Amino acid sequence: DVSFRLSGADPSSYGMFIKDLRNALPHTEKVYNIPLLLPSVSGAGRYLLMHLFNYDGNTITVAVDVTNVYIMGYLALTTSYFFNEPAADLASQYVFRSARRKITLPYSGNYERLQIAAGKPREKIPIGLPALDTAISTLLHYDSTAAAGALLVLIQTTAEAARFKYIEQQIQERAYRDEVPSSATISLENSWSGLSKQIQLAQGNNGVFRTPTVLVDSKGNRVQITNVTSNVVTSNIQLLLNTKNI
Ligand SMILES: Nc1nc2c(ncn2[C@@H]2O[C@H](COP(=O)(O)O)[C@@H](O)[C@H]2O)c(=O)[nH]1
Ligand SMILES: *[C@@H]1O[C@H](CO)[C@@H](O)[C@H](O)[C@H]1NC(C)=O
Repeated sequence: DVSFRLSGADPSSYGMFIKDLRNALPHTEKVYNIPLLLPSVSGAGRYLLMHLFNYDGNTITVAVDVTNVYIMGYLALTTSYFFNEPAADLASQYVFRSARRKITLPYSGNYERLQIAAGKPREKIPIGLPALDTAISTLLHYDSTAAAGALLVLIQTTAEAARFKYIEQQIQERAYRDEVPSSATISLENSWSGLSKQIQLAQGNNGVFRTPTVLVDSKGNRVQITNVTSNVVTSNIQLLLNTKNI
């Protein structure tokens, strides 16, 4: 299990959390020096538990599928909550079995459904360490509309930061002040599956992508990533989604 405390949190302690999160995900192989997540893991070993503590010291435990870094559900006091999707239902067979009750959220965990439930796109939801503290607080007490927004914050500040160093750094910049995600941040999130695939295909193709991946740079301009020498590959992406899961 991996842990993060918002009480006394700073950029360094957050960086240590994201390092721990990445380090927990199992892999046998690296592709261009980037850990390749496993095709599958059977049983309870599929799920990583993250213990998160808000500034007041209250906690949730979040279940993460170690093959795809997807959040499946979370435990808050004696109640578990899982996304309304088959992978989460399966997870609920293995984690938080001790919960007194299990609530299925009224949405799946994909960004599109969460944004609909929340009433707002990610572009307009501030992220940062204060926002993460707030998200943990929200998730302690069931409100499905508020939780959707909280879960968009939680997913970006854990999973997406684990996937991309750039996103980790963006959250570190927002240690004491929230700010809506940069356009480049959104682009990277949206491209993780595509990049993961092309980096794997590039082995066998001299490091050249079969199909370019289009991103937005931090300044605002659209760029094409065509091969493994790109900074996105050498110095940003930290985890690859297995092509078996794409
Ligand atoms: N269940 C779940 N879906 C997620 C999570 N984080 C991001 N998503 C996103 O929702 C988008 C579409 O995912 P898909 O529904 O195609 O698997 C992707 O960006 C995917 O990564 C998460 O933590 N849990
Ligand atoms: C490889 O990527 C680099 C960095 O963007 C670029 O300058 C170069 O043109 C690319 N080469 C090929 C063959 O795609």
